[PDB]
Amino acid sequence: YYYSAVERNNLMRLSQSIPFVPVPPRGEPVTVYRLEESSPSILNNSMSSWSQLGLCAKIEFLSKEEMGRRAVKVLCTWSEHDILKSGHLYIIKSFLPEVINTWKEDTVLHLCLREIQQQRAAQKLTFAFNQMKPKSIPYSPRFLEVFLLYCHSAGQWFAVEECMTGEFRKYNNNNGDEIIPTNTLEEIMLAFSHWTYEYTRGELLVLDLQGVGENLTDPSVIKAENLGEDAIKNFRAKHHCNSCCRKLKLPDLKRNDYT
Amino acid sequence: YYYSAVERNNLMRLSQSIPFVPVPPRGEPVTVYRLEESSPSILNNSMSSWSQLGLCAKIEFLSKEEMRRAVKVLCTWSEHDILKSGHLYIIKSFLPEVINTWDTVLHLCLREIQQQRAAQKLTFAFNQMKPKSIPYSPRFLEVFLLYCHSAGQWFAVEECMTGEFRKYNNNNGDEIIPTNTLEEIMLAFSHWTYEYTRGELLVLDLQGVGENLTDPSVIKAEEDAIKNFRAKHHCNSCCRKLKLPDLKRNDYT
Ligand SMILES: [Zn+2]
Ligand SMILES: [Zn+2]
Repeated sequence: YYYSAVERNNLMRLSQSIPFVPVPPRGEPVTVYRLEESSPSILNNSMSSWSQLGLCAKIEFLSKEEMGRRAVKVLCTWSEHDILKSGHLYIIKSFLPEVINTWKEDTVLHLCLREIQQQRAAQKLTFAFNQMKPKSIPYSPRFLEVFLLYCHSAGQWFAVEECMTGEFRKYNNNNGDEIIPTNTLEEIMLAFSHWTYEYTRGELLVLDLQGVGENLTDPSVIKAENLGEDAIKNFRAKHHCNSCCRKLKLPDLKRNDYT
Repeated sequence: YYYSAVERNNLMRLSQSIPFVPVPPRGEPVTVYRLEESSPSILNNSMSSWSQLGLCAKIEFLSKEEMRRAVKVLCTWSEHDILKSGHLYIIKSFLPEVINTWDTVLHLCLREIQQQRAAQKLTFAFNQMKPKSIPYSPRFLEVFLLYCHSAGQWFAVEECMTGEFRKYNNNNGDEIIPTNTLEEIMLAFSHWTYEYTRGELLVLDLQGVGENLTDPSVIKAEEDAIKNFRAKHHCNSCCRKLKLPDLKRNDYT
């Protein structure tokens, strides 16, 4: 008994240098931080603490288009521990160097942590809203998680979000101006903003509801204490309640806060 | 209905300058390539071909000792899980003197991994034709080629073996005196590869933990080191169980 020709052959092969042609670096090196939640199981009731240890990841810089504080579309090749979806499309957002000069120094980084936080605030409301809303209401609005990202080559901080593709429309804006809903999906969205104002007892109001269907993005959270006093008012003058505001049993907006 | 103080607070603090301190990503990310097989499930009758794609894997350095100079490391994450995550792996580089004797370090590597696989293949065959009498089944680990970005260089990666490590023979016919079965089989296998390969090859430097070996030395006859083993190897009861002719004989009778 000895080694077949097949065997003898494969072994002799190894003895000599076999070819080695490594495909080149398909992508750009990046590190990403996330806003961690105490108990995510119950979003609304949870403390938001930033992460200290950044995950290494890689993203291929797809387009040369900066749509706008613009944003770029990039592809996530690999993500450490799979924070980002290794194999899906993300949006990289950032602000203008001028809207930055309008400050607080080293602005860029902060600005991003704030936007990611503002969005998390919306998410908490959303979670709370969907958590205690009559089973009559079919659609549940939702915001995707936003991550802090740090580019090395470009050397700058960005906010990253799961990029969605589909029918994108604006349900209302930080001016108080809203659209006249048609489908029920449209109604719920518009009622939600009204809701946040009630729930938070006039403390906050989520505006700029936009996105594709149920999945929302780039909202705008407003505090009563411009956008603070103004937007909160226009919205109350402008807003037109609907089927949901009824079903949610929410008091009219345009009325006296002393009765 | 309204909202509690918990949420009121969490929600409000989210609107407040929460603190952010960037710790430097721990450990370094590297690129690993492997020696693939056209039929992994039959190492002996399968062709080996290097891969072109280098999947990323993050590792954490632990040790720094030079026991070819090696180093202990822990895989924390690997793309498409090329490296078992949360597993210790060893990274060996080449002795400074051993390297300055031929871009070469990269080749010095692709060769040693190529080498171990041949041994790996030979073991698959051995374990295949092995009688029921020989229970222990020698095994070689799979080695990978990786590229450190920081240290800017290439190295080999093998899983860390736990347990008492010992060497049964070396590339010089120097072999231990079997104190138990295992050792007999380990000494035999070497003899058996020379028989199986028809004197073409000899696997020496049999070392590792238990039946799990590593870092072998494979000799090709042209054949001087092959001389020693022929003179020095003493057949044990195993060589017999495998019917391995007496190495010290005539090649033309
Ligand atoms: Zn309403
Ligand atoms: Zn023998």
